[PDB]
Amino acid sequence: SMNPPPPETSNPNKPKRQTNQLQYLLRVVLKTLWKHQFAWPFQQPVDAVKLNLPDYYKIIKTPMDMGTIKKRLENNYYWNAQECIQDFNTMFTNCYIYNKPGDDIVLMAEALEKLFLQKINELPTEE
Ligand SMILES: Cc1cc(Nc2ccccc2C)n2cnnc2n1
Repeated sequence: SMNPPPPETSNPNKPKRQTNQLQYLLRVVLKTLWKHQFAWPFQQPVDAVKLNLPDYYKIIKTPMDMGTIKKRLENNYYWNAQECIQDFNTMFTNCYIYNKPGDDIVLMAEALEKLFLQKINELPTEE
């Protein structure tokens, strides 16, 4: 029923890159999803105490959220775009696994994921 420590967002010994694909993931992908009217439940780690979800972290072992992704992008945490893309997909998948079809939170994730898929379809060529 307790919250775990958050996912890692800083590690000075992890090698980093600044690339046009990662720039796109922040400037287009993250920004598009973040400003959406369904973003709010996804803008920070799931607070299982606040939301009375005592079994959430019993079930979900790789938590992920856009707050974490935002910090990772803004802090240059990643080596490549696929790392970041995986974080988004983990976020959506966690939601789908924990909840039931047609749940409000699932419909919200589905709408964000539709936008996500469109932007990723348009992922720029590597410079
Ligand atoms: C990503 C996510 C969020 C929530 N609940 C929620 C609702 C409103 C505001 C904040 C939060 C964290 N979830 C509830 N069950 N799975 C969930 N997944």
